[PDB]
Amino acid sequence: GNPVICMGHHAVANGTMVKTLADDQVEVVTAQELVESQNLPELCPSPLRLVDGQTCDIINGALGSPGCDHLNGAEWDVFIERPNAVDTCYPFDVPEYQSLRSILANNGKFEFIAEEFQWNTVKQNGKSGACKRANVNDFFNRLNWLVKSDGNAYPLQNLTKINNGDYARLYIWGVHHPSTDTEQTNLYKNNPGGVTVSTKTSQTSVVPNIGSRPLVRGQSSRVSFYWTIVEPGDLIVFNTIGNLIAPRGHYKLNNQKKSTILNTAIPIGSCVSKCHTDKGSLSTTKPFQNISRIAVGDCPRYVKQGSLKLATGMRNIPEIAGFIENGWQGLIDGWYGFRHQNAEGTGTAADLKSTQAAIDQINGKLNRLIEKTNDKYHQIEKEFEQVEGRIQDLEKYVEDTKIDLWSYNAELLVALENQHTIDVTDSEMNKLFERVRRQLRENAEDKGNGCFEIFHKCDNNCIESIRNGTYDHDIYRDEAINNRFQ
Amino acid sequence: GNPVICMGHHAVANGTMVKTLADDQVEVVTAQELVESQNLPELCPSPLRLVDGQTCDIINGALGSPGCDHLNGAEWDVFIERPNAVDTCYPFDVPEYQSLRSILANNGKFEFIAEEFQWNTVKQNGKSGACKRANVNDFFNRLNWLVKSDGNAYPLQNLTKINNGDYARLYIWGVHHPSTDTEQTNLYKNNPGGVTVSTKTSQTSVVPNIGSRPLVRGQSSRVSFYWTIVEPGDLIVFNTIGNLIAPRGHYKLNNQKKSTILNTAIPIGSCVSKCHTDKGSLSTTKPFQNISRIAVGDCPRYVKQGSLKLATGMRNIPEIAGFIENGWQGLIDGWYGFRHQNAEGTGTAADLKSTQAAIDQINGKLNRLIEKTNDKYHQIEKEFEQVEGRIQDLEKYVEDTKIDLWSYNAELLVALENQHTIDVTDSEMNKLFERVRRQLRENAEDKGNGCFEIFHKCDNNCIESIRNGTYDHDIYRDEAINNRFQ
Amino acid sequence: GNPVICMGHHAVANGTMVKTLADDQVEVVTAQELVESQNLPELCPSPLRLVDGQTCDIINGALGSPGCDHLNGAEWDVFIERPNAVDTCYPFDVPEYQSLRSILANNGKFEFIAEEFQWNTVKQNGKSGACKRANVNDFFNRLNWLVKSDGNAYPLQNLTKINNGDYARLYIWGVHHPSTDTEQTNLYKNNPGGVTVSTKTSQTSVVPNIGSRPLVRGQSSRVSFYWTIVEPGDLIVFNTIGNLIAPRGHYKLNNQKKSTILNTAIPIGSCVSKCHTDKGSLSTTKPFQNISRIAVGDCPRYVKQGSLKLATGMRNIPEIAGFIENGWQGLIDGWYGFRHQNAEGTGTAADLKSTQAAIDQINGKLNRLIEKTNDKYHQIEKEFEQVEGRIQDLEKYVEDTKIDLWSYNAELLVALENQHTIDVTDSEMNKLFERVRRQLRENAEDKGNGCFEIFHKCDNNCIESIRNGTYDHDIYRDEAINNRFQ
Ligand SMILES: *[C@@H]1O[C@H](CO)[C@@H](O)[C@H](O)[C@H]1NC(C)=O
Ligand SMILES: *[C@@H]1O[C@H](CO)[C@@H](O)[C@H](O)[C@H]1NC(C)=O
Ligand SMILES: *[C@@H]1O[C@H](CO)[C@@H](O)[C@H](O)[C@H]1NC(C)=O
Ligand SMILES: *[C@@H]1O[C@H](CO)[C@@H](O)[C@H](O)[C@H]1NC(C)=O
Ligand SMILES: *[C@@H]1O[C@H](CO)[C@@H](O)[C@H](O)[C@H]1NC(C)=O
Ligand SMILES: *[C@@H]1O[C@H](CO)[C@@H](O)[C@H](O)[C@H]1NC(C)=O
Repeated sequence: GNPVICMGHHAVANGTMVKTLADDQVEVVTAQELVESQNLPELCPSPLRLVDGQTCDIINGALGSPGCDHLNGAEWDVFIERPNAVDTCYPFDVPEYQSLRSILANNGKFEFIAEEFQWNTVKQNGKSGACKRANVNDFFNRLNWLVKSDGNAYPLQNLTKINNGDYARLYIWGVHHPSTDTEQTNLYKNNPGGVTVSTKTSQTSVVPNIGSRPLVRGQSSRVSFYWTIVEPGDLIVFNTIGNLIAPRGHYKLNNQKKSTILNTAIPIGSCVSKCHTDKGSLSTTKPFQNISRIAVGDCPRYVKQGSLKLATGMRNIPEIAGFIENGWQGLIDGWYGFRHQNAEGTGTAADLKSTQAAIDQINGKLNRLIEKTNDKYHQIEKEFEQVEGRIQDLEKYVEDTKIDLWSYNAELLVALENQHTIDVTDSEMNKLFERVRRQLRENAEDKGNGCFEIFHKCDNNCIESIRNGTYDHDIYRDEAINNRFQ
Repeated sequence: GNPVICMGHHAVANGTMVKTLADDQVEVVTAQELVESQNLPELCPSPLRLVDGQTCDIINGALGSPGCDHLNGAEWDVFIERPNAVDTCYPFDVPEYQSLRSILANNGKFEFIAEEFQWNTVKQNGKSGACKRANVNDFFNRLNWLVKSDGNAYPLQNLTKINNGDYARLYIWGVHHPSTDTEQTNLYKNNPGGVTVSTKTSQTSVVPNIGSRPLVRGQSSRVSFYWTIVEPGDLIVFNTIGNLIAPRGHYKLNNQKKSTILNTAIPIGSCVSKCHTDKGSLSTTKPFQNISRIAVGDCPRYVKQGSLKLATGMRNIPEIAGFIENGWQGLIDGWYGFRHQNAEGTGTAADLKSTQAAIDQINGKLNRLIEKTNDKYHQIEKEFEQVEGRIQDLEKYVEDTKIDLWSYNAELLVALENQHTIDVTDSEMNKLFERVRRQLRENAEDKGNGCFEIFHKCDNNCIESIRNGTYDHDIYRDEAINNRFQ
Repeated sequence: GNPVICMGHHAVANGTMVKTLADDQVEVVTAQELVESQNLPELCPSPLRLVDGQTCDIINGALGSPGCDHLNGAEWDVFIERPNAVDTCYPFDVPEYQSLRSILANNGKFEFIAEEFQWNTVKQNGKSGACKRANVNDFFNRLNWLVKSDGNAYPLQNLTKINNGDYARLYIWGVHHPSTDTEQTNLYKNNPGGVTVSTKTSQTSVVPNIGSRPLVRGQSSRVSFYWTIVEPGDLIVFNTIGNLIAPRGHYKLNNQKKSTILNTAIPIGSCVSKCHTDKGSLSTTKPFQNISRIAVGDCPRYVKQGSLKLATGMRNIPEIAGFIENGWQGLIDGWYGFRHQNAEGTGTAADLKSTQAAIDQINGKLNRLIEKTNDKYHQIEKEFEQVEGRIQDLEKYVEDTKIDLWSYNAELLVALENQHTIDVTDSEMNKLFERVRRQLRENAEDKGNGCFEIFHKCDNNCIESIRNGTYDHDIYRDEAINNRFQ
């Protein structure tokens, strides 16, 4: 009625507050941050293929403006478009600009196929002071500025290109908008001009608009650019009586389009990462991130929270007594264990089976919190210089809606996991106590503080018999029953 | 101190692995597949109304092209549009094609109301070899091709129709685009022609475009189709000085539009199902499916996972002794039960109350997990032939976002439910053991293996008294206390 | 061997049914409603700034139609647009109506900056009987109707305005569409007219459409309105040969645009609320609401459910006897407690620390069950007069998708929380019973009904001694041991 065996668990000086369904804050021994809030100050050039547009945005790249030559033949997973990109060529606009930019970016290559267009009588290769290369008048190198002949002729043009190849063709073409009637006739004889470009099942017809626009690189006139996709088995017809800015060929479209574009001033570095934001690449295994909604590649999901801590250990209670409202700061080789008091003295030993059982159920969630990949490339635009109305409203609402739902998911997930982690570790403690209870049977009594009073002589070999489960109560039953009740 | 009663639970040789918050794989006695991964090879024409466009897509159906007669008067919940649909009439285009298609599909019927249009002087009922009907030159039968009089006159047209009914009217009309100036005047005298169609609050004006398009069904010319909706209390005015393809009347719009369209080659069968995918109908009560994101009617939610298994039973531990050990493959008449060994021999019996408690908390899930039915009809397009740019990017991103969120919900739901199912069945096992402990009082001791050693003689009818809760402990107390401590 | 101490919990005659993972309906002692299903019959003008359009919708307010002067200088968080608003001025349309309406509403102010436009030779300030102001012919007061000179001339207009300020400018301008060729030349001499408005990087060109349209306020002619945003450092050029409806200046755009518009007939009251629906303001702290998907401000999230009940107490079991059989309606000053029977009689007192522990885990739940915000202003349109096709389909699908996901989140959240609530309160009952058992040691036996049979003389400050944890077991031990076993 003297030796005592106590059951307990580890503890630390002070651990980490986490969140459960019950408490807003519970202290636990260990925990892990689930939100990545650090980013690299650069973009990683591998394993994804990045192409730097440099001074050239992707639209000026497709057109072949001065300064964009480095993009001829380029192929990318991610086109890196620079906010300080500048226009170097004839002033132009693109109706549905954003859609052409999307298509070009998503296609993922600039593979241009020259074609001979046998324009009739008109002069070709018109060039401009608004589009110099090294101070020589020039023009977009994928386009061909047609003007009237020396004999003051611009006949109806009528050229067909048939696609019997195995890829869809992208043709980019334009309409010139002069500033005066005199400019219109000086360039194209006819007034008005006009352009119709058609396939079997679609058509674009454009009438030029004559008028003064703001001066840009000395020019008040403009080009408007259009595009036409021609599928295998289809064909394209160019018709004009003036003002056509003609293609010199077509771009090849990939059947599968899986690339995208990222607009950012962040330099390309030397690191390795498959996740890129507009702030730079992330190098992380965390499931969430609060760095930017703009994220391309294999990325954590964007959430609003700055921090979410996942418990990776039991409730922490610091400070002859077992578990019951003390933890053992001295237990450092296990999660649970035995502390005893007999004739030879005292000792503390870790229990492996319960310790492993807790770890398995808690490092059970550490394999599946980290497995779904979220590998995403072409998405939607998510920031905007100026308001546009209905479509931008929807783009913004869709993204806001998505972020709020994932933020909620993240919040709920961690609270649920932590509640489960606490319940599991509390349960494993109780299971250890109950295991010992069953071993002792009638040879001991519950002291109420997580300890058993053992009513018989129990030396260190006997204590160990309890700890390793070889203790036979029958050996000590007579001795114990007699000491208990008399 | 000799008879024994043991508390246990059933088990089987081959269990099923499921997922919880803890383990990737916990074996349980029974489980249920929550993802439908099988489909029917056909579409079921009951209980929803399916209309098969056959060779006629819905736009050609509305126009009245040859081969679309079967659609006259049709009404549908789902219009089945065929990928092998073919054009059978004059080559045409529709600005905002996708939106007219959506409106026609969503409306759910072709109820055409003919109207007398008193066109002045111009000839009516133009026909074409490009649109033959039973080997005779003809035209879209909802449209009226107006051309100049024999006297070479096409006067300014000016007709009004007032909507004094109680439904909104859909008028479909077109503009013919000639290939040459000669054609333009041959047909319409004037050059240019022109069309304006207006109501009180809206207007559409179209100028014909003249030029060479690719030859289709013998024609380089084209018709462009437009539409105008006329609400009750409004009215429509048609003016033209040439090139008008006039309506013969209007379609009735339903006030409530709740139908849709499914593009698929899958045959319509003879089966019964309210859930249709582009791969065929589903016949299922599962809450999720991985067959296709394109799903109309009363359908499981589309998810990325191929399988999600819901535990419908307790942990499975194969291989007298109690539950601490293992389960009892011999217990086939309940979930929990008693196994005993006395002077008369052994035996195994089920406990109904514990079994039924567990089942109530599990099949309960099984009813509120196939929850409410996700009845959806007109949604958005989810497959595309070729990239379009901004709007298509958003449609794809919206769907991808939705699918990832539901896939996440499905994953978490099954793990949460499975964790609860295991917790409940574990709990019910313990409550049975604790029930029996309180019956036995001081007349028995815990053997540690889920069994009680009963310290008095206990025959098959004393055992039954324990199993059905009539055992009075005071009857045996003295004999038991005696055998225990002396 | 006959005093008894019982452990129990409270109960009530009438409780509330809630839903868990396990049960379709568990009755609990207390619960709360999480779905707000009541609204105020008015809009609260505090603390958000509401501006009532009254008879003017926001487009007519921007144009400066008669009756809209009250909106000059207005600033709003939410513009309240009335469905019975009426047109008071020249019949007009706006090609991208919804996008101008969005930009105006989102910008959040009408701050017009007048500019002098030195139009050349043309007459200014055209007025109309269709736009009377105080019963004299007038016009939109932000616009300037230019017509030909008395010399019968309309020379090319070519005016430039430079944005050298620090805010973006919104210019609203129009194009007049006459009804006959005679009207065209009567008003503008030239036929056709024409308008081009451009900046450095954008342009809009419009050809007027001539033709008969339904008479609206005596007019068959129309105006189409367009807009042009001019960033600081940019400039705008107006160029026309007739039919231009000229701006009188520009609206100031905020850099940060965070306001919105709510279309509703609901009157503005005198209450206080930061949540507004089209049905009226809400005054609630619930997390969810089923009143309307249209909700602006700091609002509960819209869900499909009419009711979701969150358990705020333990299970209700209504009706010597401990917690096993049932709870105690008589216990009205705590959640858990002791009931005894002595020599000196019977008695009930509540246990503090058990009651508190349960409340901390449950009150804890709902101060951050309703937590964050849902602070949303400019969103998307969610109700539509008539079908439009592709964009409207996507808007509706996006909102439907959102609502289903939040409705699922709410359902799961309440089921999970309620399960945890019931588990916690069951747990604390058991912890209480085990606390006492650990005190009594060998001086009592578990009667099986949540009570202990104490095997010794125990007076009322022996009973009290147990309740405040002072009870020393070895004081009575051998008295007890003796009546237990002999
Ligand atoms: C030129 O146009 C005519 C129709 O007027 C067409 O038949 C012919 O194929 C066209 N030629 C080319 C080279 O496109
Ligand atoms: C992301 O979280 C960190 C804290 O982890 C915070 O300092 C930072 O401001 C956050 N980023 C935001 C709010 O954009
Ligand atoms: C024809 O036009 C005149 C004026 O242009 C108009 O008064 C009349 O209502 C029009 N008739 C119809 C049937 O629209
Ligand atoms: C759907 O799931 C099954 C497994 O149940 C899988 O075999 C099939 O390929 C899946 N369908 C897909 C991935 O399209
Ligand atoms: C008018 O047009 C001329 C050229 O046509 C241009 O140089 C001038 O800047 C324009 N003036 C204004 C005020 O826009
Ligand atoms: C909202 O819920 C209440 C019940 O709480 C119900 O009576 C009301 O009809 C609901 N509103 C709807 C369905 O629009």
